[PDB]
Amino acid sequence: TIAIVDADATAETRSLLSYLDGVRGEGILFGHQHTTSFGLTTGPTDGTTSDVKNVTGDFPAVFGWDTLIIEGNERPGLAENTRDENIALFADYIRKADAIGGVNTVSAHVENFVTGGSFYDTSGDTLRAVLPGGSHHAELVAYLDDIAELADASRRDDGTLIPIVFRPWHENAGSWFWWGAAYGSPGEYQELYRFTVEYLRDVKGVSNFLYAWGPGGGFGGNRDVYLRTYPGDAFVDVLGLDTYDSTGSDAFLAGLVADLRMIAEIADEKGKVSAFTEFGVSGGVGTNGSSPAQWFTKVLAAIKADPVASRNAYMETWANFDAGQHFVPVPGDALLEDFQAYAADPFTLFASEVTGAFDRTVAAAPAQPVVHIASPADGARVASAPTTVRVRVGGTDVQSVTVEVAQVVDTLDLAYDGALWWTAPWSPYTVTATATTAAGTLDVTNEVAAA
Ligand SMILES: OC[C@H]1O[C@@H](O[C@H]2[C@H](O)[C@H](O)[C@H](O[C@H]3[C@H](O)[C@H](O)[C@H](O)O[C@@H]3CO)O[C@@H]2CO)[C@@H](O)[C@@H](O)[C@@H]1O
Ligand SMILES: C[As](C)(=O)[O-]
Repeated sequence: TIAIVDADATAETRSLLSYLDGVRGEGILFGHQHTTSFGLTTGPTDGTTSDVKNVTGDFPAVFGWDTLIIEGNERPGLAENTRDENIALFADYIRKADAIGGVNTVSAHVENFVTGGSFYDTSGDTLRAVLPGGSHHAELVAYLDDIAELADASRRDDGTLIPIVFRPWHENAGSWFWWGAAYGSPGEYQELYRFTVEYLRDVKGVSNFLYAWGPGGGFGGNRDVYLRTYPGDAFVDVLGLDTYDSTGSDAFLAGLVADLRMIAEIADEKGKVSAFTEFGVSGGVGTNGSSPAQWFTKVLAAIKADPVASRNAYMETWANFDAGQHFVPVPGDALLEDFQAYAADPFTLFASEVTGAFDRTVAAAPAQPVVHIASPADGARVASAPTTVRVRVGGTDVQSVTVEVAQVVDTLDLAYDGALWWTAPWSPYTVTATATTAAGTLDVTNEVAAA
């Protein structure tokens, strides 16, 4: 019995969460983004060749992907293709990866619905326009639906659902993405993540997803800051950390070891998994990147040297798009030899070293009851116009749900919308939801503001 966000996950899925946690401290799986769809020594990709495979002799233990594929921006996705065809290619690649014997992970550099721009376009107030009751909520819904398609298409020839570690809205601590810190409060972010998990799990029925959350990096091991964004235990399976450096300095390494041992502790206390979700030399290790001396081994040495910092399930460096930008060395790059040294290290696990990750027999503890106010989210500013207060109570049968706007200015009696939320009209500081549930009385409080 293990704690998994989706209490109804498939056998293999639960098996993976079980594997990923047991592996911590024993060996770290090396992952590579677009490892068989983007290469420099492979030639035209097709989902079977990989630069890692060509320089190290084995595929990474983890294959990384991104929703950009569906968008048609990252192969095998193609601009021409309809999203429905790209989804088919993505699933095919996910199949070949699993066939190779690897573990699949997926990130989402979601397009800026509001402006038509990319994830790097941080204008349009897209974060808030996408949240429950948002002016572009439907767009996000539509996007998540395509993600549900992908979840379902990811099956073995026997029809068995391939487990996928979903890592949505990453690095929100920074502001280089429209869903970052400068565009929403910790609370607004949380509702964004939570609605994501609930829509896919509860509304779409996905059952082969382990949800991952990684705010960023460079926390100096500060639990407080790190967690400020945490969606909460009933929404996260994997606690991540994203950190790139290009100095190999001891200072860098010290900080990295601090963040790694932190997430590891939080993970242990919470009975969840922790991993180095993203890592690598800044700007890559190619033409436009940098070749810090023995960077790869210096980092491994740093990770192993610490008993706690090493209790992280995997570490994935980024894509090998081209010469200027690629994170895994190829003939000609200075770090090529060091990266091989790192691969040959007994502590780094690769595809062929992965065994007993899906055939395990584990039970998912019962989903824990939870209740949050989807709107208005915590730390959000409320408009004078009438708005709908929506509460979500999960993991138990709800008899009733009440809300109290204090400052007590109002008292609302909510009603289930038959699909996800308990709602009610509110024509405007403290919104407190109380739900009389089968698991007892659950209450929650969001704090907002008028204009
Ligand atoms: O423009 C045509 C060119 O597009 C390439 O694919 C792009 C992606 O569409 C996307 O822009 C991606 O963004 C990267 C970003 O550059 C950086 O690496 C960041 O760390 O991660 C994001 C996404 O993971 O960059 C790639 C390539 O740079 C590809 O389809 C080319 O074949 C095509 O000609
Ligand atoms: C490589 As990135 C933009 O996901 O940190």
